[PDB]
Amino acid sequence: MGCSGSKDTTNSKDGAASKGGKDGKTTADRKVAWERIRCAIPRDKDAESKSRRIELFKQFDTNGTGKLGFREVLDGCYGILKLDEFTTHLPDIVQRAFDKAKDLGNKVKGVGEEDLVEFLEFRLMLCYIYDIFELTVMFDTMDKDGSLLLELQEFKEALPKLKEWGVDITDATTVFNEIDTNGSGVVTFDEFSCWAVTKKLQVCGDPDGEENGANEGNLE
Repeated sequence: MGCSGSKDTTNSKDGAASKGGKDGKTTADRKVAWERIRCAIPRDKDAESKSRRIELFKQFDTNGTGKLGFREVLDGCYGILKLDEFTTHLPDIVQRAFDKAKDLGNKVKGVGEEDLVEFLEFRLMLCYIYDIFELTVMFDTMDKDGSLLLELQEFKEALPKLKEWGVDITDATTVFNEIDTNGSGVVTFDEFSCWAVTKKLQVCGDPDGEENGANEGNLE
């Protein structure tokens, strides 16, 4: 049934490998890029953050609307921020960030269900990315090399280390089962991290822009 494909390479019933064209990349390259990015992407709504926040916003909002969606946002970075260089295939990274952000936005407070992102939900979105990056770069090292899976091993080591990150999974084993959904025996970065980033977001989602963090001072 047809004959004109000649011959080519072959493989077995599995191929957890990739080919970028004799490129190559590891913590080294991932470290320098994430270093410039991390520096660009805010993480504490500081003076430099507030400004940038408005800058990048006016960017995607070059159409004049104030109500952006996902598709428009995706291409925005995918074409401007160009996060591909560092992370291989990140159209999904922003996808999950845009979705959750919007939803998680109302839940806490209440502004009505919609589908677009506002200056507020936008701030939460960026946070998702920034965090998701810290993890990947923080796991690849405490984990294996050409791998992206997690196991009870890095779990007990990351459980504590994670606590420092900013979140507090408290109960571990119980969570390992929750985040899990394939029923195999392990969890992938994007999954384990999702639980982290999100949490760190619901806890640090506190609208600062003011002065009311630590206590005022000593009493007696």
